[PDB]
Amino acid sequence: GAMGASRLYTLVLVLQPQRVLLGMKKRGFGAGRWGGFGGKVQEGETIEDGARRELQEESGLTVDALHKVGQIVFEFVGEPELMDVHVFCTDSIQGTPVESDEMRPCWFQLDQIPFKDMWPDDSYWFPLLLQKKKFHGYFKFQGQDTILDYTLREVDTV
Ligand SMILES: Nc1nccc(-c2ccccc2)n1
Ligand SMILES: Nc1nccc(-c2ccccc2)n1
Repeated sequence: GAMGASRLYTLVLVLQPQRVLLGMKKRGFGAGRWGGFGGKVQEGETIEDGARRELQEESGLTVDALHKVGQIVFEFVGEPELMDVHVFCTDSIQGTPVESDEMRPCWFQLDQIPFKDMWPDDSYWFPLLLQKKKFHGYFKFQGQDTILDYTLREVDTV
């Protein structure tokens, strides 16, 4: 049948030449895991403006520009609505990261990416982001730990 309907999300990775900024989610879905900054796109809001807003809300940072790097669709067994996640990166940040209600930030050196405490899917697509390759992916999860199916492809244009 038809693909499930999806909710539009953004995900932002602050990626500098030697380090990446990650936030530990403090509560709720995905609590305890390190990852990028993001959330739901709002009505009338462009995707990139939503990405800027979520980054500012969750880390306090503003950015000059955001670069589109990928798109990932997430499906969770038992929930028919998908997450349609537009992934961005930036390397020019203004301000300092601050702990928010949602996220506790730390910088990680790029030879210390904490995959064991990140979402399982990050092990597959984060290496492509680091190579400056654009990608489309899909991950079907049972709960928060188990991947039942995934697809991933490098693309020329996100
Ligand atoms: N790495 C990962 N894995 C599963 C889900 C997500 C997600 C990110 C931003 C917003 C909503 C979901 N991210
Ligand atoms: N807590 C939870 N569990 C499973 C799925 C979801 C979901 C959230 C937003 C959009 C699509 C799915 N949320």
